[PDB]
Amino acid sequence: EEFRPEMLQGKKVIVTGASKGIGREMAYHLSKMGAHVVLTARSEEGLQKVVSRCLELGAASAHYIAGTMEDMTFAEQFIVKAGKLMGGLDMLILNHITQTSLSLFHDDIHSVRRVMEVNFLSYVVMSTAALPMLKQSNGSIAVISSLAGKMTQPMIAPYSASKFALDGFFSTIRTELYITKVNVSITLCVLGLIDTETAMKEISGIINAQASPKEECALEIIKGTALRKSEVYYDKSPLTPILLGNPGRKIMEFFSLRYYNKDMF
Amino acid sequence: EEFRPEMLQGKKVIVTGASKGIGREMAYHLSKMGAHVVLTARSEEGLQKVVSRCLELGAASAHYIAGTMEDMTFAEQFIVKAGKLMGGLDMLILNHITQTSLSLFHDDIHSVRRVMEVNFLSYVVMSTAALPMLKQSNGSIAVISSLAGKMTQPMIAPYSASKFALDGFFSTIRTELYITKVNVSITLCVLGLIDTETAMKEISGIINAQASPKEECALEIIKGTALRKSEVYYDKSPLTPILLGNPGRKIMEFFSLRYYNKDMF
Ligand SMILES: NC(=O)c1ccc[n+]([C@@H]2O[C@H](COP(=O)([O-])OP(=O)(O)OC[C@H]3O[C@@H](n4cnc5c(N)ncnc54)[C@H](OP(=O)(O)O)[C@@H]3O)[C@@H](O)[C@H]2O)c1
Ligand SMILES: NC(=O)c1ccc[n+]([C@@H]2O[C@H](COP(=O)([O-])OP(=O)(O)OC[C@H]3O[C@@H](n4cnc5c(N)ncnc54)[C@H](OP(=O)(O)O)[C@@H]3O)[C@@H](O)[C@H]2O)c1
Ligand SMILES: O=C(C[C@]1(c2ccccc2)[C@H]2C[C@H]3C[C@@H]1C[C@@H](C2)[C@@H]3O)N1CC(O)C1
Ligand SMILES: O=C(C[C@]1(c2ccccc2)[C@H]2C[C@H]3C[C@@H]1C[C@@H](C2)[C@@H]3O)N1CC(O)C1
Repeated sequence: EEFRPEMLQGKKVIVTGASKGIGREMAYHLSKMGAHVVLTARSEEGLQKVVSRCLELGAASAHYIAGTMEDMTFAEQFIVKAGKLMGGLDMLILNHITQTSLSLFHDDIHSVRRVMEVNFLSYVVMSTAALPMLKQSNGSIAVISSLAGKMTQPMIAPYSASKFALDGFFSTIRTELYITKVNVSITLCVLGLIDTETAMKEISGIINAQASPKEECALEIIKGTALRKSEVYYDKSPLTPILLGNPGRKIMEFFSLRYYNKDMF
Repeated sequence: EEFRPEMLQGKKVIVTGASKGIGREMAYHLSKMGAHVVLTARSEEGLQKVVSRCLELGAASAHYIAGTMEDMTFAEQFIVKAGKLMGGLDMLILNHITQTSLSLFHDDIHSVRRVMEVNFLSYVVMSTAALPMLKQSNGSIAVISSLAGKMTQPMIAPYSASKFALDGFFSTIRTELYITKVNVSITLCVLGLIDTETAMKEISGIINAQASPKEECALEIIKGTALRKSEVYYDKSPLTPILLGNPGRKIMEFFSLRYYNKDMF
């Protein structure tokens, strides 16, 4: 199937980490598509600014809920308030991440605990809290990851862990949903370097690599999620999907089901 | 290069989850090899029994420290007491896991936090706490994972997440160690279905597949770790390493280093 921006006309969509970066570019894109949007981040001020440009762009409705995804209760509550506000949920975009600086891992157990709580746990809390509305609407989940969630690079050990943890968790859910004949899709978005101000500031004096436009990235995420693709690759190199694709895993995963007692699902 | 049991004669080795299963079989194997051993699990009684058979088998010294790896302070303290007790550390075997039952994921969030703390966080705490002794001894770390830490299967979503999180974290550490010319090796052990009573009980009425011997598994883990192999695959099928090997990732990981400022190391 080929994408049409009409696929998101009047659809109820949640976007995390929407104050800046890819989250913001996705909000703007959904707006132009005529969708109902609910945004989140910590900065109330930041959210207000994008929520204003959202309606200005063509959003069917635009609202925001400020808060920290470090707090699991907020993550669960944000989903319910947003579900009420839009009268259901069609697409859930899981984008937010806690601050990460590129440094060779020395210690800081609490930094690693924060990373897994924000980057990983909140995503499971939020997806669990959203799954009934998504079940009704036969909707989707966009799980934002990176190349570092499919492969290893130095100076991002806790970050890689959180992104790998998502792959394990959500790919399992995706299979479970499929085998229990539930039409809710899970789209894992594997991204390369994106030209967001935050990344550029963080790689300055460490990584040489060329970034990709945040506008084209955001659109590709929405496109793939709506087109109900299991995984979406967006990087400067055209070999990234061939190299990171893991067909062997796909084969292995398929035959695993053969050993299961069919009564289980 | 080929393995010789003399490679572990007089070596100071830590084993987690040593009261039963693969942990226990590894303790016994190290004992027969003439190594100094320190074991852990929650059951004081269980540990005593294996620590007795350990000396009886030929262990250079055998000690135990009971406790829950759910407690991050214990995890770091266990490593220091054990380091004192053996007068250093050569090999650190990270084996323990919190209880997991095969069920399609619903809403047990506190159980996911539990799985991530035990199965993943304690491993990072313990490896961080052990790394200086390992740096001095030019030693190794054995990170016990499964096929489910390289690929996806239904009914083990939080478990897969924790095992994928280890892959991301430790493979990063391995690269960091290598680039900073530190001779401490990280061996990720990817295992298939093993003859442990615990596994056998958990798959009953869900998975009908052939298990592998816990004795040959444990030995293969010690063998690979000592031979300083990056990853060790142990499963009934001989195609499991070709299928789960991910050469594309290996390629990608190498070229990533090209974009880094070498002086940062
Ligand atoms: N940028 C890249 O080059 C790149 C590359 C590959 C993959 N990715 C993935 O793309 C996604 C988006 O990245 P980005 O470039 O948009 O990054 P970004 O500019 O740093 O955006 C992060 C967003 O999350 C919010 N946030 C941060 N901490 C939070 C917390 N504690 N609770 C709630 N919200 C929080 C931020 O707002 P507040 O600070 O106001 O809270 C912001 O809106 C991430 O999942 C990232 O892993 C990015
Ligand atoms: N068995 C298989 O078929 C299989 C297959 C693939 C991979 N693996 C991997 O192999 C490793 C060993 O598995 P196994 O078969 O030996 O399992 P097992 O028989 O269940 O052993 C688990 C061990 O961890 C200890 N433990 C459990 N909860 C703990 C906690 N809260 N704090 C500290 N220690 C705790 C247990 O002792 P206490 O209960 O007394 O605390 C026991 O000694 C695991 O990492 C597993 O992922 C196993
Ligand atoms: O995931 C990202 C982008 C980031 C990064 C940038 C270079 C190297 C590792 C991580 C940026 C810096 C940190 C970690 C992570 C996420 C964001 C932006 C965070 O601020 N990449 C690019 C690579 O291909 C996968
Ligand atoms: O990791 C394991 C063994 C276990 C399992 C058993 C079948 C399916 C999934 C998980 C056993 C049951 C649970 C989860 C996990 C670890 C142990 C033993 C735990 O008690 N496998 C075998 C597969 O190839 C990877």
